[PDB]
Amino acid sequence: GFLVAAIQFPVPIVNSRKDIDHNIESIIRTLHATKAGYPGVELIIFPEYSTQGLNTAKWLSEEFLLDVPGKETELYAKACKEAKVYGVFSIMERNPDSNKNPYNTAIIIDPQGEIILKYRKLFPWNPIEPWYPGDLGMPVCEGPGGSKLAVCICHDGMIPELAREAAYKGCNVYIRISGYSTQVNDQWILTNRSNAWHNLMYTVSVNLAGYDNVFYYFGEGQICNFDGTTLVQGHRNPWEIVTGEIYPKMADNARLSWGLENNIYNLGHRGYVAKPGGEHDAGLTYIKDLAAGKYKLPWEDHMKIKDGSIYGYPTTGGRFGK
Amino acid sequence: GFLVAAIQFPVPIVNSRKDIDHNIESIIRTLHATKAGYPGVELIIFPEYSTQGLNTAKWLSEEFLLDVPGKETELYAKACKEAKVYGVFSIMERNPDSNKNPYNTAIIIDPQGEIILKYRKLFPWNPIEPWYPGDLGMPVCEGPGGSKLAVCICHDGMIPELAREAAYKGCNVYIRISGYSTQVNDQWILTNRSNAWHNLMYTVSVNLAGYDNVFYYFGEGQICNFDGTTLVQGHRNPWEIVTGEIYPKMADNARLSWGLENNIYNLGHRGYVAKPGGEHDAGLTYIKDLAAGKYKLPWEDHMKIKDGSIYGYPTTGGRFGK
Amino acid sequence: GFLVAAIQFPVPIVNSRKDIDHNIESIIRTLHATKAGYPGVELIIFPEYSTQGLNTAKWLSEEFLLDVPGKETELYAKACKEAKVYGVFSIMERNPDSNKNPYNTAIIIDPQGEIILKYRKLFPWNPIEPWYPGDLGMPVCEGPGGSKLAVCICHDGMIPELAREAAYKGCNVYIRISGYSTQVNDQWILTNRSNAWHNLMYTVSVNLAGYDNVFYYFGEGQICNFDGTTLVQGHRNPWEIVTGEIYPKMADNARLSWGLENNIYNLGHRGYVAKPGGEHDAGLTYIKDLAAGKYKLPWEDHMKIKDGSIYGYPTTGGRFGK
Amino acid sequence: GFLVAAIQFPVPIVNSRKDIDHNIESIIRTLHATKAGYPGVELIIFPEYSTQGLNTAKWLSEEFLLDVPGKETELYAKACKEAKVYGVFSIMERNPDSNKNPYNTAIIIDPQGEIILKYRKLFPWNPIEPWYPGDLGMPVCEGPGGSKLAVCICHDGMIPELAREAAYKGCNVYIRISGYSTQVNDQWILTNRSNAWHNLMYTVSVNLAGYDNVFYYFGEGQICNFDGTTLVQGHRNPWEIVTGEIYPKMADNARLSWGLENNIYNLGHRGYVAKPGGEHDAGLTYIKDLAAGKYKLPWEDHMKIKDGSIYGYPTTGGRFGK
Amino acid sequence: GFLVAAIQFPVPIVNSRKDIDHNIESIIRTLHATKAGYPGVELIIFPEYSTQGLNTAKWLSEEFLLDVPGKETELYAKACKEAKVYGVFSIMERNPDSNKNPYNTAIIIDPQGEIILKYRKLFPWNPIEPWYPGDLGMPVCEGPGGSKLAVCICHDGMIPELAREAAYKGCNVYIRISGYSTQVNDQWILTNRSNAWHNLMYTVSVNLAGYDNVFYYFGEGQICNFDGTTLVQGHRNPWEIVTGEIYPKMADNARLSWGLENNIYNLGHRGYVAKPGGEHDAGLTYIKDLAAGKYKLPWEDHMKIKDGSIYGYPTTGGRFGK
Amino acid sequence: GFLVAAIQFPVPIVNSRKDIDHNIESIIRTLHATKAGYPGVELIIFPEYSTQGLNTAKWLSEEFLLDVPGKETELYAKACKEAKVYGVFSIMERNPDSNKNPYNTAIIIDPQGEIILKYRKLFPWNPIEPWYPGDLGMPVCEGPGGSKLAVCICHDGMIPELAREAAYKGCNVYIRISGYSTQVNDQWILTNRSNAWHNLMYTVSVNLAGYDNVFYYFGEGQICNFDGTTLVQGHRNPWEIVTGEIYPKMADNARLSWGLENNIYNLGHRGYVAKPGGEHDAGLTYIKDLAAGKYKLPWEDHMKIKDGSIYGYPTTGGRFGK
Repeated sequence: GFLVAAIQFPVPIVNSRKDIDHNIESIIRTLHATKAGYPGVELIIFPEYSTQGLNTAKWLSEEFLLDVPGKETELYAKACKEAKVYGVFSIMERNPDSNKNPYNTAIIIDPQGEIILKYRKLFPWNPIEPWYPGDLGMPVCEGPGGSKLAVCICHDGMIPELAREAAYKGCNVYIRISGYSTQVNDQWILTNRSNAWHNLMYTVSVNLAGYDNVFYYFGEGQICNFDGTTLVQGHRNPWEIVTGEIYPKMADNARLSWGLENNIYNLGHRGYVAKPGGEHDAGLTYIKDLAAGKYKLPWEDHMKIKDGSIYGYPTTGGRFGK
Repeated sequence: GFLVAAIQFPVPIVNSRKDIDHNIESIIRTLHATKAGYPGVELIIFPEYSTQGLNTAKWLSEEFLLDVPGKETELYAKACKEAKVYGVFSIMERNPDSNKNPYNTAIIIDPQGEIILKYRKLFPWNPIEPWYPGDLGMPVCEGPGGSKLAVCICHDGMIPELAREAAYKGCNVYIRISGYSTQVNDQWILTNRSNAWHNLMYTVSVNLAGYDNVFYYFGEGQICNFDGTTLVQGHRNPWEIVTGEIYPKMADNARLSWGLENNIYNLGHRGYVAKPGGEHDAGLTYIKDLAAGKYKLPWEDHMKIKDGSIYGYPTTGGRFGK
Repeated sequence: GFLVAAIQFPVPIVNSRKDIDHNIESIIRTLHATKAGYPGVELIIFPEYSTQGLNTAKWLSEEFLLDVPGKETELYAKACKEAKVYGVFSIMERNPDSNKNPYNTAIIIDPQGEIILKYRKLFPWNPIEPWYPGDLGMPVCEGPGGSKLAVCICHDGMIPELAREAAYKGCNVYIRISGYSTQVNDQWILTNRSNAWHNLMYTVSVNLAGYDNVFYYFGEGQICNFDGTTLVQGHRNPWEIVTGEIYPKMADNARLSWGLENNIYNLGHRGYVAKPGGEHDAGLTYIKDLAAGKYKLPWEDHMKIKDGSIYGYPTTGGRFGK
Repeated sequence: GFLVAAIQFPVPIVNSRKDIDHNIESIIRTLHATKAGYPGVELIIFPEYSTQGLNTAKWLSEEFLLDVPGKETELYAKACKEAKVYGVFSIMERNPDSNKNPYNTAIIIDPQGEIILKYRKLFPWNPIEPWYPGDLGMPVCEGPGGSKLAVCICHDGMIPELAREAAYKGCNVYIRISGYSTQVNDQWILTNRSNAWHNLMYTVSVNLAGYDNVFYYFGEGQICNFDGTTLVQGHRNPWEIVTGEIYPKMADNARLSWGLENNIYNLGHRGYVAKPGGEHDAGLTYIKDLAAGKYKLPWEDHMKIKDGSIYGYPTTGGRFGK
Repeated sequence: GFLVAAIQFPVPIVNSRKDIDHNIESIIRTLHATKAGYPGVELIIFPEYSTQGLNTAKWLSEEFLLDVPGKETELYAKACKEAKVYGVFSIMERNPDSNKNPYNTAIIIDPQGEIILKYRKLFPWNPIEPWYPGDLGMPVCEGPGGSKLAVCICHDGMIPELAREAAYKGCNVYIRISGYSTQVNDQWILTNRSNAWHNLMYTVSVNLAGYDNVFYYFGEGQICNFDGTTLVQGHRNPWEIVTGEIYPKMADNARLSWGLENNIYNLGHRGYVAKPGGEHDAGLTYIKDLAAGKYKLPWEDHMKIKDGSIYGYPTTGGRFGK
Repeated sequence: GFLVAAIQFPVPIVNSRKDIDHNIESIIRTLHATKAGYPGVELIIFPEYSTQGLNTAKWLSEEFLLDVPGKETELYAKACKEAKVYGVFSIMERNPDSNKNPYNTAIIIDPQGEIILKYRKLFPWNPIEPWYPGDLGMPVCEGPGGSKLAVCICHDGMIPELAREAAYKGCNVYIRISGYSTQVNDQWILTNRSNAWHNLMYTVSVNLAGYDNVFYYFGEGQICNFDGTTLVQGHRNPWEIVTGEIYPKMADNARLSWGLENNIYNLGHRGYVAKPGGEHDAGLTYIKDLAAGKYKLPWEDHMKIKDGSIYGYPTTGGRFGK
């Protein structure tokens, strides 16, 4: 197995690129301090918004956007290389397409300083969020101790289909980085557990400590076992390092060995006792509709919130904010 | 609103058609007594295996199988008409195709005594259960108090895609009837909550009190709100009637009005704020595979349990256990 | 003893006087139904904003304000006389001084239909609430079963000095009516307990089920014993009636008999065992300051929120929002 | 921020001045052992009665009384200087006025070995306690990491007015030392939380492990955040060191920045939206009465426990015990 | 099944035979009211000291002692016959041997008004209680719904051997009536569970609401299943009626059918699988000693409390306290 | 006091003597790693089945059986000597009598490498277990920090008479080693607490992490105080080391000093206030029957499970498995 660490990082108010640089250096010191304090740690996870903070007046400006990769990711890579750990980082990424809004991005860097996974938030916390819908799917990569890692961001964790997709591609440790998991805290705890159980995989999840120079007790850290049991739940303190031992091969072995608990197999092989191989047609219209690009809820023509003019967003198209 | 009752029904050991008829009369008496005790109740729900019990040496025999509809469902129909309630019942159903095993079936009968929903368990609990995988999809019907009801059976409730399917078809009250959910108890409670939250719908779930003539404290009754909160959690007693008031239109209104919480809408309309209208393709390979009937986990090759041979079931198909 | 009921009343969105009259009829129907359902009940308590709702765009308009007493309170009076109960009601009250904003008012009406207590919210919830600070002090009246009742409103319950004041005037059952206490939920539960314990009195507290036509699971009902123990904690359901038996004389007897636990006596008689009779001056500067109208925190100079300007309220005084 | 430590100190039976000296040396070793084990600790807190034990047959004798300052406090000071920590100590203090009973005293010593705060219990746990009512008010001092410290003793923590007084004078970390917080344990936990929330400050509280050479599991350690959440609650073990990180400036910033949660400001500025500056008259009779030295409860002429002859104390005056 | 009720009865301070007669009438009224309120109830249980209270200055006087049977038990008998219930009552019983102290006695009266069980407290709560150790063993009687009832009193329930004895004689519902179990509350709850589990029987336990004219929230009501699970745990209210359905035959069936769980059988038949029939001698020295009347703890020589001298009781034997 | 450690040891599938040797070496490394990580630890406890695993196809074979003492115990002794700790080990012991089935054995080894306690499971978890009923009684030995140690195995902990026997012989720290304490987990937690309280002693209890190369989250570690409070409850992780400080002399002092709580003394001295010395006859038939070898339950002639032919065991006699 391996030791994982989820950092309840407190980000101060960010007003300039100068503040962004100090923030990056704070993350780096924290990474090193964590390896020093926990000599066995192999994976260190930082929360959503931890690089550039949460300044909604500036976060679409060019000063506030970074490239992935870029000079800042190289600094993170250098840190991961020196500390010899896998690290997970949150970056609001300048869209290579200058016409489009930036992405909300997560990267995993390995102990060699290589970016081995790049994920762009697939379901931007709408209507509040300006981030462009991610186009890299749900990737999975090799991690420490036999792990296959995947990451989702904030609201993404509320979508069980995304956890399934990760697992379907081999993920056995599903990471969630968040930056507003209070006031809907119960549902965050709930889905971290269900994402684990549904797919027989570990979940490791972290929330930002805070962002406003005042309150820094919004942080969360949760590790769930592949049976959905919460193995570790951090107390909520700024700078809290939530740690636990993970055994990816145990999740693998449960997937290989289990019968009654093997729901992920059952999904595509229902009733395999009565019908050799199981029924491969799950019998679900929404799956077929979603595959065909025609998912439509029966009540869609009667909805209220469907565009972001309740705070201020152009939803016809174009580019805005910069 | 409407008042729902979930019955923690105890079934004796079932050795004969005589015992099955006894269960039927006992269920009917319980139905009437519940209506008498709770004059406002509009929906009364009985657990999986409450009609025929769980005699695994006999459960595939003709003596132990019923037709749906048949004389027995007509008895249940008569009871629902007399009490003027909706009732949910479990029947192991003779397969009209004599080359296939029986189904594990649930019905909802209305206060007119008409069967308004027939559901055949899509995900038999394997490798222990020999039931043929269901072929009626996940139907939804009109229920009391503005509800759109759907029923799943036991193990079905572990599959989040199935809860999504019910919701997709309009369900705002998702019923789960269970027979031996204990020892998977934590995961049963968990998924009852996540099924509700993921889909912004109520869940109402019940487990059989027991089945072995000895222990009858396996019963469960759980009502979850559309935010995933457990509203009512039954005490575990044989014959316990777990009740709660349900407001289906409140769930409907959440679905029409909520933004960030509206995960079910977001699934099919990714980022309507940044992308015009939102993207309708996340790039989920498993959805495309499942839709196409080719869902295949990367590790299927090394799995230990892919038929019923561990329980001595034949592995080649056809009707068995007669 | 006497039986108390706290009603988790749901209020629709209120757009008109028509809707207000609807709430009034709904409250009256609920009052009668509660008496019918609980024939022994002697005190029925409705939440803050249950009469007029929480339309912040309209709540300061003449259409949305009532007189106390007026035709509407006479309707409530008639209901209490008919049901033979004490009732607690919330009314946003037109200020007779046209140069001042309306009050946030609570009344208790007796089983004779007489208003026996009128309280104007001493601590409006700022900066969001525009209500004029109350000018009737913290009154106490005779209630059922040997009780001396007092009512505070919402935010008022966060001020321990106010609970002390009610006790000081004889209160042994302290009622708190609330309208949007959620998100301050932990602190609401906490202070309901501390208000009871600090003063050796019961507390009975209720929160509105909801107010926005969508979510009605914000309701709370809490009854605390005079030792601070929560005796009854409601489930959160719209329309839930939270009930409990209260024994006011037991609190009186604790106040007369207890030694170490008698903190309320000790406050004004410090050390009667060492000093003859006890010292009546602890040297509490804030008490002397507050009494003199000069309470001033050392950090007031640097405070960010000291008027309603954040919500766009005028800062110079007088009547606004008409 | 800074690390605090609350020591669940077990005191053996104390029969002589010789025992008192051994006890002092035990406290000192514990202080040093704590700094060694927790290199970052800046504040180490010892419980009530930890210096002289709890021998109610001898505790009024001259052999058992110490001066503050005196040779024993100099030993504590020397320890705090060598370890470079702030320390909090409990001393039963000989009254400089030989006519009067001794005080129950707490001191805070800084890393320079200076006594920077001296507090005498204001509300002696009557009727059991012989200690003279304190005459030093509720002082506040500068502590580590931007803290302003204040201390109360045992029953004092049950009086919210004392927590308010500390806060009013700038306290942002309120310390409570106790020596009998079992059997009324719930109320201790409760008030540590409410004292924190009511005033937007941290509370750090400790109870003596035991005193009778037999049972040493009465110890408690509790750290509460300024929102009233218990951040750390020790398990109850003798010698248990309960630690946590405290961020005084965060409490300060909440006091500066918050609106809805700013109850301490509201107390003296009620309804400041409707009335510029708020109403400075809180409308509370007991505050005015207490300021004028005429606090009188309505039921005072009917009370039982008002003097300490239920165990044995002369309440007319004079000196006794020595 | 049968429905049981445990009454959290409050007793006033008892100063006279007049007060005792008052308690008797109050108990009888409560018995009838319980039957009226719960028409299905077949067993109604009152706490220890509910007849005579807990006046320790008077409790050994002739005025405070009753005969069993006597005129007072005949009153209780009449009530049980009229209500057609089984009732459990507590009576401090005059010892027919004038050279011995009175007994602490419990009776069960049947729906015919016959005393069918008389039990004298085997383990008086020492050193506080002066009752003569009981001499009727642990009797068992036929109760409602296939039950075999046994009663123990207060402190008795702390002795697992006594619960074993009741079971050994056939008991499947073990009743415990208590008078001041608080402050031993955790251990009372604990042993109610272990007594059930150890012996595969239900336990039904009640504690007096209070006894001192001031505090009446000491009441407890607890029903445990034969697996040790708490089925019902009362709220603490004076007059609270704690009810639950009990299925004695289910316990009987567990005892007949269970293997690994059948600890009560295993105790007397060690290893029937390896040794033919099982060994009937574990080599338990304390059992042999206790049987022989020579149970002696290795440390008895150094024990501090072995008589009632701490409470001022005489230590030489005979009748006292008259 | 002293520090104890309970090791949630994960044992892999064991197929040969070669696997047994690797397992022994794993235990030894774990012992050393534990002393290194916890320099103050004096007692390190390994769970049932940790030496030879749980291979029910091979565990009766000569290859799988060890002698006590033997070369393997000498390796454990050498480890305990080098690490200077007391260790507790589980060994399936070859019966010196070749006619009889092997024993399920636990040993305690001291810091000198001497086996100071040897216990053979007295009540073999029947009917599943082949182990011969133990013949060494319930021994007690001197341990670290003033402790008197005793051990029981798995199901033995469900028998309160065995805990009593240990205590009766001086035990003040009662150890339980288990290897299947899930699915009856509640009852394990329950009895660890009751065994402690009933006898005024500490309990320290551990369960095997797992055994099947798949699932290793069955582990448990629980330390209970002599009042029955759980002081430490481990999270369930493979390799988890559950530690706590134990103070045996405190248990001793409670046994010497306590009155109301002294149930272990009361057992053999009931009602000692009324009757000098107490009544030495406990009044219990089962105690006398058990001492005389004639323990017989009233329902014994109607039982089902009484021999192990439900899995496959010759219960007439002889030798089988090898």
